[PDB]
Order: sequence, then C-alpha cells, then structure tokens
Amino acid sequence: ASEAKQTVHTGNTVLLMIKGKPVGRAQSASGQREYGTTGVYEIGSIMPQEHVYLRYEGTITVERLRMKKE
Amino acid sequence: ASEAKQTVHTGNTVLLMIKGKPVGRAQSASGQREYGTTGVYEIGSIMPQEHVYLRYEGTITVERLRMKKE
Repeated sequence: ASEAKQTVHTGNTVLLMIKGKPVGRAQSASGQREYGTTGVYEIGSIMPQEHVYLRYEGTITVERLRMKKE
Repeated sequence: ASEAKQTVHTGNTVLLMIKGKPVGRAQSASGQREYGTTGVYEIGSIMPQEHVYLRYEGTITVERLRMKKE
C-alpha cells in the first residue's frame, strides 16, 4: 500500500544535484534562513506595535564523505 | 507592581500629545532648562556672596521613527 495523503521526505527519498550531476555519498544538508525581524516599540505601551523585515540571510551546509575522485 | 501602583513614571505610563492628538512612534523626548545662574564676587572675600538668575533658556527635543504618513 502506498498513500500520498500523508508522506514525509526521508534520506532515501531525496537527491542532491549540482550542475546536473548527483552528489554521491552526501551525508547531510542543512538549510538555514533569517529575515532580521525587528519589533517596533513606542512611548505609551510596552506592547510591540508592529514587526518589520529588514535583512534576509541564509546558508546551506553540506557534509560529505571524501571520495577518492570527484 | 501594577501600572496603577508604580511610584515612578515609565515610558508606557505617559503619552506625548500635540494639538490634542497623540504623537505616534515617539522614541524619546529630552527637555532642558537653564537660568543663567551667575555668582557675584567682591573684594575682601574669595567666596560668592550670592547667586542671581539672569536669562531663562530651554529646548525640547523629540525623536521618532518616520511613518509613511502623519
């Protein structure tokens, strides 16, 4: 039995590709992402009035076993 | 302590108003005041005999985040 209504990605389900070649023996990939969300405050209340996005940042980290070639 | 019970004013306990409308996004206000207080000296003592007020001056500075309107 194979159902689509629930499914999760897994290490076996996902290829990593660079320039149209799959990366062999990749052990992990970690993608991280940040928007710099800054809260707006003013005289008259302690509450945040608003949030603003100010600076996008992100990194991709890859661990791999060192092959003898490629 | 409850806001109704604090002994000290704090930024949330006060509002800034001009022409009967609250000034939004107010970050700070600084009020300064000078009296020109000058000491009088005379021959026979090294010490000021009295101080006198000469010229009142004062400035109020307001700083805000710039809104898209108002």
